Amino acid sequence: PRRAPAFPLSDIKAQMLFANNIKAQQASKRSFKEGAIETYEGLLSVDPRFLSFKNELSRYLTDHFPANVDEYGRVYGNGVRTNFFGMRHMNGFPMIPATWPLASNLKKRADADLADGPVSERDNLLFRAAVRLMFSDLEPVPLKIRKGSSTCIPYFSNDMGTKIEIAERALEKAEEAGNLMLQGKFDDAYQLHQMGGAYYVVYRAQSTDAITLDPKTGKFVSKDRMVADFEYAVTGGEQGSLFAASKDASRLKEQYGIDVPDGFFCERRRTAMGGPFALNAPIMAVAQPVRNKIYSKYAYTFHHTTRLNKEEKVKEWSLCVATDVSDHDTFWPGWLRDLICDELLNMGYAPWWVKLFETSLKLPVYVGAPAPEQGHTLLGDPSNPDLEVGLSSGQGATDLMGTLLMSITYLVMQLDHTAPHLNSRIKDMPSACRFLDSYWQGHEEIRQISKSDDAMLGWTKGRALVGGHRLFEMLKEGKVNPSPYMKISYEHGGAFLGDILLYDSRREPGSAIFVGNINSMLNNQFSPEYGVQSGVRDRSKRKRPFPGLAWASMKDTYGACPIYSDVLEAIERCWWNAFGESYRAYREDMLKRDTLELSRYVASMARQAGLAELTPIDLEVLADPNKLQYKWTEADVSANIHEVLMHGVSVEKTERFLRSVMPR
Ligand SMILES: [Mg+2]
Repeated sequence: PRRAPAFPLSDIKAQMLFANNIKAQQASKRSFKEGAIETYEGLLSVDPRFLSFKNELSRYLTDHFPANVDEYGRVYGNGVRTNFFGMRHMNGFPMIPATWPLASNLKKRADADLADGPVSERDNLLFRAAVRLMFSDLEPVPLKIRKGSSTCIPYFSNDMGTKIEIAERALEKAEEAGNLMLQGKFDDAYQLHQMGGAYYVVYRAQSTDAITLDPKTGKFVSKDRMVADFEYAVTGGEQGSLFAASKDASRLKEQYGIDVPDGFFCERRRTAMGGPFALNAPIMAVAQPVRNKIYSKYAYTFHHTTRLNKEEKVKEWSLCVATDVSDHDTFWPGWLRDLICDELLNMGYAPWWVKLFETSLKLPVYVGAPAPEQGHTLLGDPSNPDLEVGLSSGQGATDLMGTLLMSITYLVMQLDHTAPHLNSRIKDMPSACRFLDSYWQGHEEIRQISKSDDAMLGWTKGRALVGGHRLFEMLKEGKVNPSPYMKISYEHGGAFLGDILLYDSRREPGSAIFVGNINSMLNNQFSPEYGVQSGVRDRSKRKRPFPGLAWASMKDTYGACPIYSDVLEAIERCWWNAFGESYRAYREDMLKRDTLELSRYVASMARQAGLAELTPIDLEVLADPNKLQYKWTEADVSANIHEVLMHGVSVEKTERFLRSVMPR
């Protein structure tokens, strides 16, 4: 069914992937790298005290606060979803090997019984109606760029100035580029404007993963994580093998002389890709407006901020079902990519822009180092984008693509299993648009609050309600997959976008509340993904600019968790036995310190002023900028804080740009 070409770094096709500069050349040869993460200025994640602290706290919390999750996966009581062993990993040390990314997922979908394309005309109308509601009345906006950020594949530059340049030149030439593509001149478009090429794979860590304490042996066991080797990846699973990567860790001892206490492991690594900025810029100029519209006009189902921005919605429902989807990104269907491009064309949209968009979701992938001595290889031929890897993490609109699939998948799941009486409202595009529009505004008996693969499906009073309870029981039996498009089930310990839905004895949304997941605070504070980077001066270009500020917002964020205080105590205690020190004291100092420094950045903060006029979200963000990529967005944060992390291209230039792509 097609092996997918593969080229080594020495091949010319791989070489054209990196400009003739130092960073690019080094990015193409970066070999496997491993090392203890600097959890806080001065403390290494593998510091024997810290590990010790981790052992005591992970066992104490597990033992004093076992999880309260009923069989329908609702959490109640203490608000704990599972044990606390997740923190038992030697952070900056990965499982081995990381997976190779699958070149084609068509077979993965088939063997999992997911469909080829819409299974019925209704579904086809819906997916399509979504594209119309989402791409119709866009308003230009400044193109925003993250300060840390790399241009990726062609130049691997991080200088804002150069980024602004590339972006602007990209909005000017985006059109000759897409036309060259429309005639199949991918190489030209890439050589002349750096649009095309490949995504650059980088393996990111998942600091915490899931460890189990076997009672039969009293020894811990990690959740096996399957990964594909080269053969497996280039043949879509037809050949090669799929296996469990080793999270062992014991090797850290012979290799680095590092002490690995019992029951600690290498953290899992998930593939992540950076696309070529020249191609993403044309795409982000469309995606930011689209986000804007769906967070405004359809704010009901798509825009979420505070734990209470959520309860307001879930509280009205008579039955809330919290879903979970398996492997969202690698199962995401190319046929949806094609359906979407098709609709956009039908609605107007410059065909050169659509060509650009389709191509960004089919680009080759270049892998750096999934493991020691392994592959610096290009999967896919840039001359003819062919990959069907299913949704790249660095494509300009990953969140949009995922939200659009799914949002509709849940709808279909609701219409299919509970509201057949709604089917007659979807007869043609107009009625579909009219229905979907009504549905996302929360005006129907079936509702939804969702973001990519995280959702909360809802039912008010009505005919749909009795079905719904069936859907739910269907999910609890886990025997039949409820959708034709993605493998869906219920989340064991339902939560939406960080927050857990805490149910009382009643077991009904109406009397349930949304609290913060205490487990998260733990992950955040004792297993960050990245170290604090004292190495970099400009704290804005640091993965974790002001780790200290989190303390100023903990309360607001995790306060309602039933065990909040008990946890802070366990920490103070366990921390004391490992450092003869006071965490808190430790944290307050860090708070003062970053608070003070923060002021050198917010050019509007009276030098030694305080955190006075800042959002709890502002704090969490300045302490951890990812989140601006998966929880919140530009408008959720104050503007004074925004400039500290972002910079942009003139609204003027995007507007000129949008005019030429927009239908009207
Ligand atoms: Mg969830």
